[PDB]
Amino acid sequence: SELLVNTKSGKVMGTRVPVLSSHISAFLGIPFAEPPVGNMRFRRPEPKKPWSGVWNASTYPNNCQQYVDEQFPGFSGSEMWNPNREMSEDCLYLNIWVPSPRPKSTTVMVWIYGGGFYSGSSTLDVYNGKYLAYTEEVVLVSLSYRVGAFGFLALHGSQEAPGNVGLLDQRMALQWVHDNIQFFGGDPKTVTIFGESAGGASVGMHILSPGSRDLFRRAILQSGSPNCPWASVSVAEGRRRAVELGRNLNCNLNSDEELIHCLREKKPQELIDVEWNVLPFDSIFRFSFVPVIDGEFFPTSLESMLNSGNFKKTQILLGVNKDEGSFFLLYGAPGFSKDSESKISREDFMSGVKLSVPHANDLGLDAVTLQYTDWMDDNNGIKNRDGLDDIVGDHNVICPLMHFVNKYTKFGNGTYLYFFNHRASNLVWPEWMGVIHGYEIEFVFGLPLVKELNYTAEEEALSRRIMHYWATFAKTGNPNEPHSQESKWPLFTTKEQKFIDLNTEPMKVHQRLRVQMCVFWNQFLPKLLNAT
Amino acid sequence: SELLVNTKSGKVMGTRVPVLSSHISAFLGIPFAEPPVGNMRFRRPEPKKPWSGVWNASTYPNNCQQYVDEQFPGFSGSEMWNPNREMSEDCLYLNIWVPSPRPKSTTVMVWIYGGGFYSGSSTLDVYNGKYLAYTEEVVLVSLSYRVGAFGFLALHGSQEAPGNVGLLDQRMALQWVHDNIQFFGGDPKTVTIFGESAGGASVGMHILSPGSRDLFRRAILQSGSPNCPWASVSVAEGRRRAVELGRNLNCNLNSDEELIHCLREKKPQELIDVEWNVLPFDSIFRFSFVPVIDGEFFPTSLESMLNSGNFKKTQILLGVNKDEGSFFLLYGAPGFSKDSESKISREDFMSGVKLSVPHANDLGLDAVTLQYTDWMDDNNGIKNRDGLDDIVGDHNVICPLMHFVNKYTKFGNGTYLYFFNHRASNLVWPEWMGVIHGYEIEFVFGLPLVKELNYTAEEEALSRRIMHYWATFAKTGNPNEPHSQESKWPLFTTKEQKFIDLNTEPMKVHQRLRVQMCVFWNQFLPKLLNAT
Ligand SMILES: *[C@@H]1O[C@H](CO)[C@@H](O)[C@H](O)[C@H]1NC(C)=O
Ligand SMILES: *[C@@H]1O[C@H](CO)[C@@H](O)[C@H](O)[C@H]1NC(C)=O
Ligand SMILES: *[C@@H]1O[C@H](CO)[C@@H](O)[C@H](O)[C@H]1NC(C)=O
Ligand SMILES: *[C@@H]1O[C@H](CO)[C@@H](O)[C@H](O)[C@H]1NC(C)=O
Ligand SMILES: *[P@](=O)(OCC)N(C)C
Ligand SMILES: *[P@](=O)(OCC)N(C)C
Repeated sequence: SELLVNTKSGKVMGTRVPVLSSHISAFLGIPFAEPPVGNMRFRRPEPKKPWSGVWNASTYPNNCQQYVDEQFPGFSGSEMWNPNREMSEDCLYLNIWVPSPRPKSTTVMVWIYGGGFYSGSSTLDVYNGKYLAYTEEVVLVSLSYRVGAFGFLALHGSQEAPGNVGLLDQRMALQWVHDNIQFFGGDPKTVTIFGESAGGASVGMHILSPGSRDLFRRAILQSGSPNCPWASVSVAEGRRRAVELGRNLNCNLNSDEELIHCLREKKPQELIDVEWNVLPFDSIFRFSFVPVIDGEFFPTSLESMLNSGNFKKTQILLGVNKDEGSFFLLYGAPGFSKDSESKISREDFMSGVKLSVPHANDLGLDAVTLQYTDWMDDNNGIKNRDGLDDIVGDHNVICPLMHFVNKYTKFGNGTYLYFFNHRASNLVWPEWMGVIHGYEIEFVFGLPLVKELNYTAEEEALSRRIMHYWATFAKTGNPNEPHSQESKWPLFTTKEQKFIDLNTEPMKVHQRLRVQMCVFWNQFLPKLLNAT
Repeated sequence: SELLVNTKSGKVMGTRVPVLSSHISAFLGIPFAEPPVGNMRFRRPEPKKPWSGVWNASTYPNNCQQYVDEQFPGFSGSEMWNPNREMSEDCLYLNIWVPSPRPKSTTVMVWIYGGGFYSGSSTLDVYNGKYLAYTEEVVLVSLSYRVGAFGFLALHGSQEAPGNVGLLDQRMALQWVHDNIQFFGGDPKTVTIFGESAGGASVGMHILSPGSRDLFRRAILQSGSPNCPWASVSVAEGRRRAVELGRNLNCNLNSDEELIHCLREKKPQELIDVEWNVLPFDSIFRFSFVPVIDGEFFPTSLESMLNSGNFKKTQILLGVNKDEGSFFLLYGAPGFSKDSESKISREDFMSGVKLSVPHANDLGLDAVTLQYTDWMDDNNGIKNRDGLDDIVGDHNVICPLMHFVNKYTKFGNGTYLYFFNHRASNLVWPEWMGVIHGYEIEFVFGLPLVKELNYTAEEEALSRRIMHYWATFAKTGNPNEPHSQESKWPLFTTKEQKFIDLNTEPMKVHQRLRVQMCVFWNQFLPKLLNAT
């Protein structure tokens, strides 16, 4: 039967799922690791012991233990990102959508969810791989990985809680895909990893980490890159947060062994309840437990790896959304609310600047403020609002990515860059938030093709164009069809810095994505803070 | 006779001069001080001893000893600013144009020439007061003052060369006008001083200096303000330059008395020949011998005087030209030449940035470069040229003036601000230099009314409008006619920061003259240099 697949770990039985008047196969909740529970909490993942009998792969697995957004109870705009299955520490599972009839050896895409390394689920409605797998004839995998303290508590030098284990979870899923996807009709040597936000940064981190490079062919990064200021901490800072966590739970702090032991007796929600108290600054766009630059997973600093070409050399496709900042300003910054226009006073602008660049001294904040203020009109609340939006997105997403782009391209084999600036017509978040980060995912996963979801015709066209770009790139390393028309997505190069925008209008090519602001963020402001 | 005036210093006989098909009286080369020659070189001026008989005031006096521009021999664009009379240390004279028949008690305007405190002449063709005096029925005075080492060699604590004596020359001329202008039909209590460039800065310095305030009613400043970075040095820096000068002339440097004595035995041209070797930095827009903040003429620093309201409170009218920077880039910066378009490479841009901000460290130069570079297009030689033009003008003229404007207005009785951006149709300097500083003077002195000078009709209109603004302001403290139409030059205020532009188009009102760049120059860059 087409729903039964013998893998090196044992047999699995999937389920036929309907999709757009046809059907395909889905194998849901396949374990790729031992449950990281009990004395294995905080440990590196172990491979799943093989099983006899048939593993029932017909339903979604649990989601990992995580903070749950209750800012807007009942609001679909926020609820659509919360876990939709029971949370559990037993959560290391993957899901596979397979064209029907089963391919013999086709392109494979593996999805890595975002969520600030503190949240995320493989089972969200908007991550349903059936439309992509069916439309583009790819084998679609989504993995899972521990988040929060469970994934990234870092007590460096200890083997019980070394850090980065959520990243090692991702790699174990990629190892399982490498070893077994051939039995689902996938080509293990044509695997594209792709992810958004912290998943985009995760993708970039596997490009860098030597122990991950050989497990995939090429990479797509959306709204995230490994060098983002929120995506890693030093070994000393990871240590400090781990101790501060045990201090919040009245733990014995006399040794790593005492500390880790206390944290493993706590119920998961006790860890989640205090996770946010360990941050060093009053800040936005910063998360407690994130990857650590440990000298093992990352051999040296990200910047010297980027400078020296110490990373996988392949093709990449990556890009950003227009309004990366609005979500985190909405949730953490004074003056912004969901039900108003969020016109920002000059005082609230300055508070926002302080929260957005928490490591800066006063001279640095003056520089950021000068850079983003229209001094002909400094009390325009629209401009103050949009100015803060740009500050948060430039600093945390766009300019880190553009730095990564420019360093990668010197050594890589092909870079394609996009700027997604279409705002979906059925968006429930207020207009002032614009093209909100994560809201290209639904176009990538093909949701506008489902008519009951009330997208425009042009949005359906845009989704089909994006899905065909991502899948053609996965298959060939180039998002363009060889011998079709449609104006070509140009290669990003060191001299042109060409990119396209993605929206419902006929595509245009531009150059030097936000170069003016990113010279400020990537070159000037670091030198200023270094001097003061 | 109308050409004979008995003054408190003795009788003077002037000359009838023709002007635009009529005539007026001119009294040229009236001495207001003893010749500052011999052992009086570098000394404070002494008042002119009265004379018997009639002083022949029918011809222009000598000009003061000064550096003479030979960069473009024969070129009228430069030659029109050089001395047109014999140079001599015997040069403290003034000139008066008087309407005919002689007024009984009319508005008085006193002109102070610019020239970087190192040059200038009261007798230039473009300073001919007959058109203004005749057209606006004012009594027009132009004074003179020592420049160069002769005017500003500063050995503080010495009474033989205390500094600022060129400024004291100006004040002695103003004292003479105060005491005697009534006999020429002038109203001594309605005197307006006005000057361009270093003369504008001179005007501002008399506003500040307590010993000058009572000698005039109101003030006009063109393209200069007392706080300009080139317009003053500290007492220690003035001392260092004075010693460096004597060192260039093999002077005994064991004491102030030995040093001053050696400098007084040198012929004037020996001083001029080495004057430029004493500058501390490789720089543009900096001059060797300039006013010194001495604790007497200026009681404390200019900035604390401005902050505390320690200055004359009256009405002022002031403004700038659009392209303040081009002259000094032409003369001192690599890549600029008179006969080409002066498209600037990125290397020459950076050299220019270094010359323009000589006191800055590398972080500061990076800030200036970032601020003025279009990073979408950083190899456009037009933009690099115009960018450097703006750097030089913003830093040296516009943003100092705007700082002065904003500090003065908090305490003054009326501020009018202008932006002169008409380029004269008969300008011989190349197009890339734009609206060059000093080239509003000819409109102020009414030269477009002389038909043989080949101005357009509209330029003649513009000159008449400007002359009527300056003279109405001098008479009343407001450049607008009470009960005429013509859209009104608005008052500059702390909240609007309204100004007008002056050109041949129907005037427009704007707000916040170059506020974005001047927040950089006046607030950010000082705090950055202070921190590094
Ligand atoms: C697989 O598990 C689901 C979970 O309830 C169950 O409903 C389904 O019948 C199972 N299928 C089997 C055991 O074949
Ligand atoms: C990709 O690699 C091949 C061979 O390694 C090379 O011929 C080709 O030019 C590369 N493409 C780019 C864009 O570097
Ligand atoms: C005034 O001086 C000039 C200078 O040469 C002379 O030509 C003129 O005749 C003199 N007028 C007198 C002395 O009345
Ligand atoms: C000028 O001064 C007078 C009285 O000193 C005052 O009534 C008037 O308002 C002042 N004008 C301005 C613009 O300050
Ligand atoms: P991403 O993972 O999405 C926010 C939850 N972010 C850039 C951290
Ligand atoms: P100004 O006096 O004119 C240049 C000779 N300048 C701003 C110093």
